[PDB]
Amino acid sequence: VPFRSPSTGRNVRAVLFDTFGTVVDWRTGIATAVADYAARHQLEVDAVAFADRWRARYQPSMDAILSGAREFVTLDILHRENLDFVLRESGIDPTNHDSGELDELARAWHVLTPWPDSVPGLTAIKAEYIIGPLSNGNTSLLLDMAKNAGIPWDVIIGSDINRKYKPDPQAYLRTAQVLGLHPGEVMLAAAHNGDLEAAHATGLATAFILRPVEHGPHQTDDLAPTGSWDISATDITDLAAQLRAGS
Amino acid sequence: GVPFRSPSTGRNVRAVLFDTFGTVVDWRTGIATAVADYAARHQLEVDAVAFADRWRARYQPSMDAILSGAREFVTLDILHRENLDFVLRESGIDPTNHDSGELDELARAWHVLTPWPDSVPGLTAIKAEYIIGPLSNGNTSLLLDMAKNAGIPWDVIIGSDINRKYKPDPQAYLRTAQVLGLHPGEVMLAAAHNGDLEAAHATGLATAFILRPVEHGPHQTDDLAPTGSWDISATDITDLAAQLRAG
Ligand SMILES: [Cl-]
Repeated sequence: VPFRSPSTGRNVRAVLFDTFGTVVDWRTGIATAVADYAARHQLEVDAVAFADRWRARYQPSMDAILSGAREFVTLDILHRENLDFVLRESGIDPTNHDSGELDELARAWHVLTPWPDSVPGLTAIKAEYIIGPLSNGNTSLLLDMAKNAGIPWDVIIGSDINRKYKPDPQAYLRTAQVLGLHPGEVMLAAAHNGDLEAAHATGLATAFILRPVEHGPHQTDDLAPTGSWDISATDITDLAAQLRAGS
Repeated sequence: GVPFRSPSTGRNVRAVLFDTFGTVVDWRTGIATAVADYAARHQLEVDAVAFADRWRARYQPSMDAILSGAREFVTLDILHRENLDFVLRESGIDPTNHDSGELDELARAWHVLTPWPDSVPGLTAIKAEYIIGPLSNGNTSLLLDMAKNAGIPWDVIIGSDINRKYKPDPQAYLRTAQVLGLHPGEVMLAAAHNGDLEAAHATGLATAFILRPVEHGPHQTDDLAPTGSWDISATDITDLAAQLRAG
């Protein structure tokens, strides 16, 4: 018997996931690949900090397109442009380096490791619900990641299918509609209250997944829920159990 | 394991994508049964198989209206509910004296079909080394509904309504490969219909024939063997899986 949302009054039929941070540990993976690049190419970097500088270009690089100032391109292109960007700020010229080797680095985001609860939790949720990402990633990045890591999604509606980024209302609404589901039949699971806010504002069920070290041991934000989401959870294993109790 | 290189495209295959109705699931028995059940619950009389085969007759014609430019694209769901009305009329029934919502339920019977027995295990084995999903005229929500009721283990579902194209419109194939980040030559079309495989060969995709001699029952005339020089000709999806591993 599915979980009926208190906030939205409908029976959940899809639990879709924010992917970076919520499902996979982006930072460990980005720092890793950066450290490997750094050693191989004789650079002198704080790999961890470099990953943090590369992530901090994510929203601004998306902000340009959200506002209409730039025409939609895929997260893979943004990620690549932001890497150049972060190199130069670190005082390294890109074309001093091989372009295809830097694309490879840029696709490190395709190759990310789940949190230890992710695959087991998602495996259990898949038995009772449609699962899939609800993510700024484009379809091919998300799919590469799902295949590499064995993330068992049923469906992949990438941002490049809606031609929209979160938190643009149409990110949520269009996903719900291509899946054949009223917004309120669709729960968004996310480690980020902001994303949950915007999900709620569209009329989606919400679930908060605490992720205290997404950003390292000195993380500041999203350390608890700042909203009355349907579910608050310590991981996706907890999400599955709470989905099963009902409302 | 070492990937299957298409002789026709020369490229290593990375995605094996499937025509679904017929190639993977036995639509005919599925629709026959559902009709017979609606028939009996609303006290009418009909050759439920025949009605099924007429409902199927209205598939390509309902699409050709969109393929020619003569009509604005819509979801196969909408098309199927319209053709239901059509076939009812042909069978002497007037749709206005039935509950709209009950007919909307009958039209979504294409979402509840049974895989051929060889399908789920064959796909499971291919999933372990390749991307798998449909390449089909079904819309996403329909095909997802189907995957969920029957455990068809797709990695990704690019429905016809994502490409806003219907097969064999060469764009249908090309937008699928694109959205997956793959060169057309890296995608294989597995189909039990030679005219779909020909449309996809001519667009540059790799090819697999799967023999389904009873898709239209014992009195099936069509597609009772491979008419092209396809990469793979198979007896079933499990055979396809084995040939893929063979190389
Ligand atoms: Cl995301």
